[PDB]
Amino acid sequence: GHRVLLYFQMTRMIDLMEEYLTYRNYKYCRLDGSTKLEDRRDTVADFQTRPEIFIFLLSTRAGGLGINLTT
DNA sequence: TAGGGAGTAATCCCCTTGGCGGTTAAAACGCGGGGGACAGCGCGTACGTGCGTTTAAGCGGTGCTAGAGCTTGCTACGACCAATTGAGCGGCCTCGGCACCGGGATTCTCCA
Ligand code: ALF
Repeated sequence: GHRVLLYFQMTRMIDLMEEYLTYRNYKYCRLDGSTKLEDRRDTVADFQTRPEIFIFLLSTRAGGLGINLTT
């Protein structure tokens, strides 16, 4: 039941990672420096709202600061 | 020895292209007929050809002097730059010019 944050230094890898995560059955969401600011609010609030999501795919720099991911 | 350039990838703002939907106005399609394209014809006059005349353009020659083209000397003036500011650009505001509409009046066409 360990909801989990994955940090990447490369954007192409977090693409490949969700190809793997969609080959498996893992429910995931994504935040990186290309996501637009309202999309960032929504994904952060989505992951922090509903326990259904398993993996937060998460960029090191854009996702590394300021936000709360305490769930 | 160190500073700043080379490499690279993430981050995030700007902006041009493309699609969806409607809807609506302009392009496409039809067809009658008219009148303008155009061929065919007559004349006449106006332009090309030819011949004799003249006129003056072009070539060979002489003489002159203006002025283009070059050298010299110097100082005036525009390039140059450091210090100063105010003219002119970028952003923001608003109101009045002008357009667009509607309906009543005058003009222009075309057929009788
Ligand atoms: F210091 Al933080 F999010 F960790 F502002």
